[PDB]
Amino acid sequence: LTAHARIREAAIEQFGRHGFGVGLRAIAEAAGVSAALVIHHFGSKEGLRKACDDFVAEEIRSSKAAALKSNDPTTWLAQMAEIESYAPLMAYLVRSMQSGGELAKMLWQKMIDNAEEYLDEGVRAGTVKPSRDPRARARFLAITGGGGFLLYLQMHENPTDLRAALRDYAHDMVLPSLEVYTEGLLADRAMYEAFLAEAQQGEAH
Amino acid sequence: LTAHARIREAAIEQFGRHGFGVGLRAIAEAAGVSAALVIHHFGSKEGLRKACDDFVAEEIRSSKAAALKSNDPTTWLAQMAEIESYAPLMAYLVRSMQSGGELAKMLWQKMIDNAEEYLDEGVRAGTVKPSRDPRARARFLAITGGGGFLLYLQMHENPTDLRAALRDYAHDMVLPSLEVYTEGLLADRAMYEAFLAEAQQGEAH
Repeated sequence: LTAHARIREAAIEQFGRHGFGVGLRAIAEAAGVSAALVIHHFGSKEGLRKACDDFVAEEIRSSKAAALKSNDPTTWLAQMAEIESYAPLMAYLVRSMQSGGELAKMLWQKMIDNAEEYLDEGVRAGTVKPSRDPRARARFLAITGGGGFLLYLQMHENPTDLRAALRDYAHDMVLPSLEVYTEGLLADRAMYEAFLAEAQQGEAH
Repeated sequence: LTAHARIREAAIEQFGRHGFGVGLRAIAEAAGVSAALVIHHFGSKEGLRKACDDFVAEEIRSSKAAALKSNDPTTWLAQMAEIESYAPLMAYLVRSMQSGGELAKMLWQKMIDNAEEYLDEGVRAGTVKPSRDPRARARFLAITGGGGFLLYLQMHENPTDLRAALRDYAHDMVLPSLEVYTEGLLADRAMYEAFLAEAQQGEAH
């Protein structure tokens, strides 16, 4: 019960730090239990990777949806306090794209589905504007939002002190994002109108 | 004169397709000239990489600034027609982050500076809203915008048919981006206000 979780916590730290070829012996050890107990809980190395994948998607879906269902900003500020505590996750999350094995591709797909889900939750709660194509919107925001942070750390000073990186992202990125996501960027619907027209005619014939 | 350019064109295609360990012999050959002529124009393999870096930054700065200085949308639609023609560039551009040698880090930094420059140009032209921190805004938009597309191709069906990928990005991404950049995303300045306050007090003491 707490046993499942301690093992899962451990694997995320190990897959984060040392990658996937890491020792299940080290995993059991970090966890502080037998290698056998680990196999009973997760079946294979694969079964453990997915159990970590699944969990990562859920920890951020539950975190985003929380921030989006409340129009109480103190829950956001509080949330941004603990930003450094997501380092163990993110670490794992980056190994996933690097080790871009289809097990990884199946994750971003689930995270995308999770983005649609909670953006809609927030639309319903009134924190986020409704969209003309929420599915597309979710996709766009996940690719850029996520691919954004990925790029942020490759170019960071210390690409492994995820705690630092996350702090520096919060400093660097939070404010201008909120600006663009609250005010927009373009000055009029000029270009939006244009492209829409080019596509509604494209749909017509 | 056209000689400099034909060599530079060739290196971009070769560094794009086969990476940086590629043969300067192959470069000269693709270009259709002697290996010696190539060395006269570019000095070293390094001097040629920077001459390609420089050029890539400029081809998109001149392309973005063009779209931003005009409030004529036909120049955008026309620009999005030729989207597949940027494949040779982008290809090179992705090798750059992969081969994340500091020669690459010095490029994203220049591209960022170029983003500030032409976002401001567009602010001046009235196509883009002024910002509270244009520098931060430029950064954010470049990290996400670029890191976005990078992520887009890793997860694409055929991560090497850059012509296809660019077509699919235009299809997938263009419309929801314009939506978010024209309408914004958040429903009120609630969260913007909150964070600003948390930072203007932080600046105070």
